[PDB]
Amino acid sequence: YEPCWLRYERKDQYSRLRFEEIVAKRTSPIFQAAVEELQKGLRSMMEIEPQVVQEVNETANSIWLGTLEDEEFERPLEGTLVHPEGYVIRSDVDDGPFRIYIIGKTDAGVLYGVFHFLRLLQMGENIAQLSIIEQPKNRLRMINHWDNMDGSIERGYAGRSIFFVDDQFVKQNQRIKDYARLLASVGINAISINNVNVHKTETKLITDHFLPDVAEVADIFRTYGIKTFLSINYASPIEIGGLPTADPLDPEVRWWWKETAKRIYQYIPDFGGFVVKAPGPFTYGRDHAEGANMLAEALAPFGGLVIWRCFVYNCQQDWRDRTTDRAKAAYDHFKPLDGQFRENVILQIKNGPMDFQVREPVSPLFGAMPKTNQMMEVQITQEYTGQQKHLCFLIPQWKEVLDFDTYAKGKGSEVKKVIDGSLFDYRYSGIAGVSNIGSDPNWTGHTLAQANLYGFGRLAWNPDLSAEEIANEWVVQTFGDDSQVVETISWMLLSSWRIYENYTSPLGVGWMVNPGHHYGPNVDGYEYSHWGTYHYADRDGIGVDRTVATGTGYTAQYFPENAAMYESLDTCPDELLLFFHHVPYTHRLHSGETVIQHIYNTHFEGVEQAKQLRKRWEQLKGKIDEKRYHDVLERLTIQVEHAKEWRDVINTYFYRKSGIDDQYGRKIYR
Amino acid sequence: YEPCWLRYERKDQYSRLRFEEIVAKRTSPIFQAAVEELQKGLRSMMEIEPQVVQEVNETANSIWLGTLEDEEFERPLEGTLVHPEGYVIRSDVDDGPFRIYIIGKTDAGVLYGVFHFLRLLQMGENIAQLSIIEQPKNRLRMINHWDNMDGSIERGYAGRSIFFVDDQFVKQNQRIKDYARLLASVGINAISINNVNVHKTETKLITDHFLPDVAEVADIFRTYGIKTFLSINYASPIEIGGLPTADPLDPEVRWWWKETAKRIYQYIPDFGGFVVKAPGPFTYGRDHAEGANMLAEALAPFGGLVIWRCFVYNCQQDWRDRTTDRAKAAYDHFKPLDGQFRENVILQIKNGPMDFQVREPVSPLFGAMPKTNQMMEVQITQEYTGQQKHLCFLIPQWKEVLDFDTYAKGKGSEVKKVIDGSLFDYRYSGIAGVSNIGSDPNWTGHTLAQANLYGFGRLAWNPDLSAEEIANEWVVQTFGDDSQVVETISWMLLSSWRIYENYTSPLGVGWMVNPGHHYGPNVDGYEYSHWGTYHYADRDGIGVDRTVATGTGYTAQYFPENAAMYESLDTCPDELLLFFHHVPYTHRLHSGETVIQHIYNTHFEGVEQAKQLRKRWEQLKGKIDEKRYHDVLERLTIQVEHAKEWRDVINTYFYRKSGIDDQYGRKIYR
Repeated sequence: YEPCWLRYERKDQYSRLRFEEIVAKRTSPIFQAAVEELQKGLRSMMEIEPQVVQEVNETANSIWLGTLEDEEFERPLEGTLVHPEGYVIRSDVDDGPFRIYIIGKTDAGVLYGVFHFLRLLQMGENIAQLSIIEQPKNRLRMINHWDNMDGSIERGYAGRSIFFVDDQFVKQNQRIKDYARLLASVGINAISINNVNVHKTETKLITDHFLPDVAEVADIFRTYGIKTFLSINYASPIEIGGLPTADPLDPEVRWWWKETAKRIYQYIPDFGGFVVKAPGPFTYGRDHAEGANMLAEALAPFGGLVIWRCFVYNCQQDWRDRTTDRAKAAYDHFKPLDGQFRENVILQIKNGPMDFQVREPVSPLFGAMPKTNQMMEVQITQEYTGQQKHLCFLIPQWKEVLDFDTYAKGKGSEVKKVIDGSLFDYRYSGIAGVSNIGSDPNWTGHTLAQANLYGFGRLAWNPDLSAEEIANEWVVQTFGDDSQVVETISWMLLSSWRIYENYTSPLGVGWMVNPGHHYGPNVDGYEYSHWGTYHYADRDGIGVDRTVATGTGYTAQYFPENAAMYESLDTCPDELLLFFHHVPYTHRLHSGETVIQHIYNTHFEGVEQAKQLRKRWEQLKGKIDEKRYHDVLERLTIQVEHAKEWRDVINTYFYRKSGIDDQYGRKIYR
Repeated sequence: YEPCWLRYERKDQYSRLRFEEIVAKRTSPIFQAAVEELQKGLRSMMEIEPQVVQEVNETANSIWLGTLEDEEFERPLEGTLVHPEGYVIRSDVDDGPFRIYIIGKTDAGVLYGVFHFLRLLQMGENIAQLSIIEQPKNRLRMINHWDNMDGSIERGYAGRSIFFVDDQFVKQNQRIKDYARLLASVGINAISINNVNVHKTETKLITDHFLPDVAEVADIFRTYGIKTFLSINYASPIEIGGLPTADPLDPEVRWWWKETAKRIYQYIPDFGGFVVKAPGPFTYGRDHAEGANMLAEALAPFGGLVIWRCFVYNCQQDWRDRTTDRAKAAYDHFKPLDGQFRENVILQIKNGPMDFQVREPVSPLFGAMPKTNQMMEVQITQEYTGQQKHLCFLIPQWKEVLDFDTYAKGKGSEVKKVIDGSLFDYRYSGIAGVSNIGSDPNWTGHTLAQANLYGFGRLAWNPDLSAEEIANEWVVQTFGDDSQVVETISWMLLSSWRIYENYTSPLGVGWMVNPGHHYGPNVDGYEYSHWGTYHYADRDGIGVDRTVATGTGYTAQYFPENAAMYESLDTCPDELLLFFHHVPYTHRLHSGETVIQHIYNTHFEGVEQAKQLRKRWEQLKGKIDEKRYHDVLERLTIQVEHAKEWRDVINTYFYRKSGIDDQYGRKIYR
């Protein structure tokens, strides 16, 4: 498999460093991982093999690794560190030997500092006078795996599970170690290794039969500062506990979970906790607080956390009833429960109120629960964004969500401030991303999708990083510093999401995908289903009326500033118009386009743009190794051909329904 | 499991017969099966146990079983028998002991005669003066199973396979024997036990590893006059033969199949042959004649037959191209090959040119290949006709197909005359039906679906039987002779197909089903797919233009009389209008309804009719055992609720597209 962004490509003779020793003040597993990474990077890039020592040699050029407590003289900069995972990197200002100090608040801080130092070297930065201080914004920077133990991965487009096979754990762990290195390099500090939809075999991950293996995996992740979590089956008491119910208020059920927690911590002392998708609490007339709190109480004595997913809605909605709105479900179910959740419970909410569509407005829940920890869930695997066949760099979208001002406490109440816990002083909060990896040699199916995993980690560490700099870092580390290569791949990445949205669902209405696998155009795919995902297109217009005045009243879930913006047909942003209003095809957008012509325009032009992505990539031939050049070219060609299908299906569907021809007379099949 | 129509319900004291002996002139396995059936029927119904003897006792009331060669005095009636499976049943005209003679041309004839005699008793017919002669019209009266060896049944809605489980054959064969009795009772004389889509394990049914088991099953069917067939994987030479190709012209491939045939016949001397769905012949640039003839040559020395399915079409068609027509594919691919097929090859063609839709015009291939054996394939399992949740007695539809005059040789060239071989003097021909059975206790999922299997056999024996008499026979044997019960269930059966069509796809255009499982409404489900199943509905009209004048030219595949009827917008029957013409919603049908109002009418009224089916059944409570009463009631309620979904989805889709309201102001959801 590929090293992804940790290539540590050999430098030319004019870009090397002179170091004789690495001073490791600690011998903990995390320090060993940090030292090993430093040795690997310096050897591959610099062709040097500094000796690892435990005390500084005042006359040797060295890289010093330690925590504040290991310092001889604690300087002001590192003295300002408050976050456990924070660190400082600074070059000694003396005129003698060259010394680089990597000072972490804790061991994990040293590890992240080493990765940062190595990132600087891969990017060819001048490290003669460094003065860096970094502290992560989000406490939880997590990855959710949807891997099944039979090897399949739900919504996995990059191969099979690297964790399981034949209802067992894989015997080889070398790839898990390399995966841990990739995650740690971008600051990811938490991971749930199994599908949130817990099946028969997976339910047993919390039993003695599989805990030894879970512990072996946790041991590897622990060395890289990563806490391990398990997704659980709420009905476990029944399925494997032999109890007659799973009711969270049943005494025996409560005790069963306490005993289960105790058992897990005997194998994994620093177990992170449970990720829960939920026989469930409502099966017994209990609410989410009662259901989550029961699990929270079981984990409390051990410091474990309960990550309760808010992806709850009536999966049996009637398309006939336009008064019911799936988009309102999450808020209506959890908002009223604010303040009733135990302190170690974190509500995990998707970026949008529906289901990871190419574009969805921000979930109203963010900013609405001052007394309840919250963390956002984003999807790295491209379920509705191309399935790694189409290129789609998700970082720009995630920044739009993170930078969305909820106005919960007036201007300056961005989503990022909600989930980083600063706005409401949340004890536990952060962000989680659904893994896009698999057994494929390139890990992500589409070589360029590696940028989404890298980018997720970067944003999790600091949401303020620009999409531009994240793309630049990833391209340089993965493909080198040739200015043409960097500018071209960066442009491809930065423009990809808009290009894909252009030829898929219009103006934020979402969906229009084939049911089941969710890949490809099918305008009415779920239009008459019971999933609550409708566009209501007819011969005169299209869109969901989510207004308070005449619609579902969904706009009222936002604070006044945003509620008013979406409520008004005139101020509602074009990009989300059809998610909030039902309008005639002739309605004029802010862009000046009628709604119907906008549909035609973006679909015809989106294909043209996809062809440009391919053309620009082809111009890089000779500057990229043949293997990756062809791997990506193959996918770009697949993208162009499928984009044509998206364009024609959508254009024809709307021509057949609206009867309005393309303004420019471009080809729409009858 | 249920005895279905072979209930042999105990008669009252005033409806019995007096018999002391059963004279069995032969001891062959088929004769033993016939005698055993007679003993079972007479004991259960009459409460008598006649002694089985081999010579007539001139003073005893007896039932005589034998072939012409066993007769002491061959009377004129039986003397006219020419078909091997034919028989005569006649009461002796003497004034002494009562004697019933069941005379068959061959042993199988005696078996079918015994079932006929027993059918007369179940129906309470007066047998004092019988004079019956029966000869089947179709040489092949076959059942195709789509069972997989893992237990699943493709498009199976009546439970799992009764033949396989865990990639093995079931150990218990008692149910197979009872199944054979059911099939033989209605004259079915051939069966293919495995799915036409042959997977990995199933490919091995033609190898020594599974042949012993196949032989055990064949032994059971043989006792009931049923020949056994296997569906084969055309690529077997590669998958299990170790050869580098499956090319029918490759010498080694040809020899491999010859050796395979030889091996099979060593286990099953009377093996029927292969059913083939086809790496295939076209994979090597060979045509269907070359591909089928190679297999035919392998089976020829043993008397085996090759049943070559004509379900061939470009499963990668472009919806954009309205010049290509999937409906024309079968005819265009096989018509030109007429006269190039070996004599033991039979082309199996579906009743329609598409894929078992509720209504399709007759496949043009019937009547178009004078020099090629043909047999029709019908689908008993209700894939697109309700999946045994909705009631749908298929006999009326099959009669419409069988009675369709192709005019191949002028008036009187009905499809039934094509497949019974009389029109073109086919050596081997007939009809095959895709099994609707499964492990469910009632065999068919829907108790009343038992009528479809029964009815298939009756029509296979004699296509001239009316739907009314077939329904009457089935109801009486299955539910008794209460006049209310008979009239009610017969009415339900006879009206079911039209009722289901009423709320599904309109005017013969077909489809409008959910993709994948094919159950339920989804007007645009496959509308933009590559399967060639389109209705082309837009804001102005709907339908496929299959005319020669302006369309695909599909009408030209029929002989002049029918081609002209469909070609003209004015003469084309309403029931198939949208299959042949693209028309405006305002187009006036022969019924006087505009096309759009017809859609609304049949969908609103179809639901009303479904409610009536349920109401009529409820009125029979107390006259049917509680178990079956509730089993059927449960399904009828499921039908009514789903019918409402079909009605509303289709009505709303067309209101949204046409903008034309229901003439009567009935409820159409916006």
